[PDB]
Amino acid sequence: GANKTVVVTTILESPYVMMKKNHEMLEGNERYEGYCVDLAAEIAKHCGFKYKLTIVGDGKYGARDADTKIWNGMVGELVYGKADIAIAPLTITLVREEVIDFSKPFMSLGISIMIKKGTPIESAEDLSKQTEIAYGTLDSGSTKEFFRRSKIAVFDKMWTYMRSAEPSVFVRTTAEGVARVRKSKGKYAYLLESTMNEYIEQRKPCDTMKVGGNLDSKGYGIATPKGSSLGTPVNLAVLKLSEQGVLDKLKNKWWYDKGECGA
Amino acid sequence: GANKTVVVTTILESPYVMMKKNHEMLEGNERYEGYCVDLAAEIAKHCGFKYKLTIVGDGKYGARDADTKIWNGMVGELVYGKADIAIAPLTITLVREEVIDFSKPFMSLGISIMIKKGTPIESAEDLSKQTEIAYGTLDSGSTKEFFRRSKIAVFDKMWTYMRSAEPSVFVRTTAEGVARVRKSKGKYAYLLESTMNEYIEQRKPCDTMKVGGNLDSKGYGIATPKGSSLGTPVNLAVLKLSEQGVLDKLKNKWWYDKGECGA
Ligand SMILES: CN(C)CCNC(=O)c1c(NC(=O)Cn2nc(C(F)(F)F)c3c2CCCC3)sc2c1CCCC2
Ligand SMILES: N[C@@H](CCC(=O)O)C(=O)O
Ligand SMILES: N[C@@H](CCC(=O)O)C(=O)O
Repeated sequence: GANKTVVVTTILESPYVMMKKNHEMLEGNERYEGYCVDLAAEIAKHCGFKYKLTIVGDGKYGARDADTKIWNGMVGELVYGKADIAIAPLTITLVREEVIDFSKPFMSLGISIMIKKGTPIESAEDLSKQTEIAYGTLDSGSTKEFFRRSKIAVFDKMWTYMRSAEPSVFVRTTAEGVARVRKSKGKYAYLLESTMNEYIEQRKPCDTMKVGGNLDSKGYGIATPKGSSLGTPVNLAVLKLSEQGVLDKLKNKWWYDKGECGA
Repeated sequence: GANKTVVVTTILESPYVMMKKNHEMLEGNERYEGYCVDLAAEIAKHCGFKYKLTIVGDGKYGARDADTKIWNGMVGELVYGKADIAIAPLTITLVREEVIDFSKPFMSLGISIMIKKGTPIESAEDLSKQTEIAYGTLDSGSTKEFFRRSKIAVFDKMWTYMRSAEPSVFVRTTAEGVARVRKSKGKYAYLLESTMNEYIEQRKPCDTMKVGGNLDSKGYGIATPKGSSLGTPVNLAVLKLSEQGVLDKLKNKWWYDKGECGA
């Protein structure tokens, strides 16, 4: 019956969703800026809904605990009825597609390698054949799972190393992985999605680089709880925004117009 | 009730589906080879179905006639109940998504420019600012529609020219667009999807090139008639094949392992 305010789950991840410098001065949706802030606004406009942005409580993307089988992160928020829609850099994966609905992708990505500039690494193959430079991934998302599940020898070799490396190569947020790259003197490499990698490469201090090709190819989709009547209009909206070049415009705005490291 | 042989519609388009050299010697599905032949086999295996490959009668992707409102091509074949599934380089678009179901993409692409080697053209912007080199697109697919619908000035300028150009810049098949590039002495440029462009670039006589960036970003999806119970298992199969690197393997097989123009 009565339309209600749509509860949007998302995550603080640059440049998708960030607190404005002056957020303490602001209320509600106006506290945040970014690619997914703009995208939420476009989708809401095209679908005729009022919405509230909320940051996922546990600060995670979404993984199911192997013992409890409880979903955390934004996925768990959709699954347990805490949010109506996730509008974030949330990777489309088989295990997630089984439990939530995903629009067609609104952005493509692959897993990629971030280095401190001058690091003697060009590929995953380079990483796997050496021990001097540590490397790891984010917890509780699609990248860690990629390695954990991979039957490809190079990626199996990598996973075998990372899962038992000491101290831990895994980080809780993208910002911590980036900080580790910068602070580790070339002795840590970070495995993260190319979208995130390419953003950070254009931010001061301009000391990191994306090296080599992407290890996989895939995309982010807008997720809804399974069978939600939001799914259909939201998917049509993503296709429309795609076809109008709105998605390209937003990407240019937040990646390259914001570039700090040159033209 | 009783499972039946799934009727697959597809299109003869290199290197997705081609007649084997010795096809007259062969029967059924064995007449054809290609990326979508292999993909049909993987999907069928993962979904537990028997299938028949058939080439779309009219040799078109799919467009709705503005007066009759009748769909042609593979789309029309799904819509009118002539085929159960399309497994082809069929672009996910808003207008098609409204009338058929699409899996998540199994391959990404954008619109791109093919030139005869040495043609003084580097971008769509170059094409739009000149009259010496003609350019056009395929009929009855997503590329023509991109230009017809675009509010972006460069692409509106292009569309204005192409729709009234004499003789016609439009072609009935990819092979005819390619032949026109090769046979036109640098005086014709072809707008086609990057996947197709990149394949042809690696085929003898090795006289064409992809120039500049892609004009858009999108993907091919496996299409089913709207509400078909095939859609769910097929989508899960595409994600699984993606995540196993089967899609990457097939792309390498048909594009680059088949390369004729060097390493
Ligand atoms: C193994 N590889 C060869 C296959 C790669 N595979 C893909 O192309 C692919 C994706 N490709 C894209 O998202 C590219 N894309 N597609 C669209 C669409 F709407 F038309 F579908 C859009 C984009 C990016 C921009 C927005 C609109 S997402 C995704 C996959 C594999 C399964 C996991 C999720
Ligand atoms: N986009 C990823 C998070 C980042 C990563 O795993 O690298 C996900 O949805 O899990
Ligand atoms: N993949 C396109 C056909 C080729 C093109 O338009 O360039 C479609 O599904 O319509």
